[PDB]
Amino acid sequence: TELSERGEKLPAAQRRDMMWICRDGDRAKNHLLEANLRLVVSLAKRYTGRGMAFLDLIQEGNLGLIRAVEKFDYTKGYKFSTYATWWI
DNA sequence: CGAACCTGGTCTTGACTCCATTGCCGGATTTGTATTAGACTGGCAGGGTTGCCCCGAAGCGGGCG
Repeated sequence: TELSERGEKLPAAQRRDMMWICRDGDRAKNHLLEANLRLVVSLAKRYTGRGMAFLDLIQEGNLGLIRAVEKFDYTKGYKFSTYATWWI
């Protein structure tokens, strides 16, 4: 995005693997969200029975899981559920 | 016989009062958003009941290419 405007006609290999990494990041993000959907379901099974329906609670948990996978850090050496339970 | 008078109003001038009406201003309360790092990973859940009728769809016996 920086080198698109006012930038450079990059080499073909550099632009091609730049697009490869740009696709791989979104593939990994979709893979991580689809991995932890089950954790969202297992947490949201207990807030039912009052007011809201079950599937709306599942969807709001999914949105919180989106925020948790956006703000998750790996260098703190903790597991992902430890951080994601707060946001969910 | 005229004449004051006395009193309906008709109206104005000037001072006074008084309360809306914004306008800041300082603070109070109200409302919205962001962030919490050990690990946690696929629901509880509640019932099955009539009678009659119409009609549309699934499936099976039965011949056929």
